Amino acid sequence: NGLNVATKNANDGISLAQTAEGALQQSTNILQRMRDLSLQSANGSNSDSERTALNGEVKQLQKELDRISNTTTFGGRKLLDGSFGVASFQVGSAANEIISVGIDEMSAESLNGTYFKADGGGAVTAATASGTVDIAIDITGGSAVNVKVDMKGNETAEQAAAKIAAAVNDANVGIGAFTDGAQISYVSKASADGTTSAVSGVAITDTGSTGAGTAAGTTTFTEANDTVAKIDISTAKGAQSAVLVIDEAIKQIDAQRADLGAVQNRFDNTINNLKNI
Repeated sequence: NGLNVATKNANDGISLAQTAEGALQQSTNILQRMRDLSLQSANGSNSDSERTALNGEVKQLQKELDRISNTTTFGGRKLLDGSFGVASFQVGSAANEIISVGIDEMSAESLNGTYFKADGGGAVTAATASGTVDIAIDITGGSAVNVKVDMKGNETAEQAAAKIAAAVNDANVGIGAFTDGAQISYVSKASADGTTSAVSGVAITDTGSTGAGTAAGTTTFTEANDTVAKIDISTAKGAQSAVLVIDEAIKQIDAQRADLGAVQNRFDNTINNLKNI
């Protein structure tokens, strides 16, 4: 007795899981479109105006993520807004024989990523003499990556800062350097275990006594976390941070989808067993 009902319940569990998987497939594609807008905006040929327009599109996509999380439903229950929790499906003839389907919030606010930030200790100064600036980029768990810039000896502080920041970016070792006038700030990806910055320090030596000085270095990268709702690609720094947050958000949806896939197989097994009974 109860086998017909247990089988229907199981099949509803499958349908709910499929309903969630179809919604989350939409969300992943929206994040991919956001990630492409962010890579486009990071490009240094863009004016501020063009980055403002690309951010307008990202804002549309953020609203699409929130459509999906707020309207995705199975029967009378919302699946993705955080209110779902875990549904217990009664898939046996005895009381309290359950397969659970857990679905977490999947919205612009819940989706997030951790990265690391730092600011130079002070402004780059004018390079009044020609010669080399050495920058040592401290790789967490490896040695230093050493890069160089040649000052002509005529750079303003701002022009000297653009050159130092570009030497750092040209190394492509996981760190972005961004100017605001003569000041430099830094974004690094997380290390392999997610616990610290992939880059732990930036140390400048003004080897050639150019006058640029060494203040734009920093010993300290601190943990940062943004939700997908806080992403803003109207600056190159925001564009590059957004790519980092989006990779994490894609991983989070992927984990939820893999769980929903695996639960579908448990329901399949149970249905087969019930049939055999």
